[PDB]
Amino acid sequence: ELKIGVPLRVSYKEFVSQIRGTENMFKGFCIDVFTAAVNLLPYAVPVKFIPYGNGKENPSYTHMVEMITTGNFDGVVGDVAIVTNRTKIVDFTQPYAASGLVVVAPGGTPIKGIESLRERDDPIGYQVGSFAESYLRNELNISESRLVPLGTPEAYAKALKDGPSKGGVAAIVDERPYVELFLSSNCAYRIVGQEFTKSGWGFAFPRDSPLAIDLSTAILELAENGDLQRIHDKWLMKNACT
Ligand code: NA
Ligand code: NA
Repeated sequence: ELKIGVPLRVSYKEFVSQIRGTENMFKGFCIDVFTAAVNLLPYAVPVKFIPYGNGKENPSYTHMVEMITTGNFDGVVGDVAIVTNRTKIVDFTQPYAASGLVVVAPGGTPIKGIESLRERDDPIGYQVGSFAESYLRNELNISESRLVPLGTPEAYAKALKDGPSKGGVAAIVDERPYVELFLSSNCAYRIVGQEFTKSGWGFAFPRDSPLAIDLSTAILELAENGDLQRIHDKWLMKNACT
């Protein structure tokens, strides 16, 4: 029986959430893809889902994956970006979902994309517990003092409305999937510029886990037979702004 860490999300629960009144029961896009993939394997994979987080805010996804290395988890299943600092310590499947950082801002500001954001000294929103915090500091050398953690689409919307003057932000940097959910309920804001990273979401296992290999060929079967699209459309189909 594999102990599988699952992030205890407080927001964008379409991706994955703990079913209310349970410890070990989860639902969402990521759970459905995991389940569909495992069922395509020719051996049984018994699983216990173990919640990772205090349940008050989204957990550190990097610290979550780090629990595989200490042996606390046999695997992590969730909306987990396949980024270098994680791939060096655990083995991911190939991505089951496309992701990548975008800039979200109000229309017709000085923010035209990630480069404009770097040239300026405005405060930047990112999602609590995201790798995005680390990409901004280390890869793009953005100052720690500019970075504002936001937990939910309500907080996103408040931060963008208040703006830099009133303790909010000029823009938020976050993965496209959360930004698409955010905008479908908050059409006053837009993506400006393009995706400037392209790391997908994958299932995480210990270094040399054959599960990482096998599930990648399950993901190909899910892609071809159209179940990936079907499971996307079940959870994430939303009313667009344009
Ligand atoms: Na799609
Ligand atoms: Na549903």
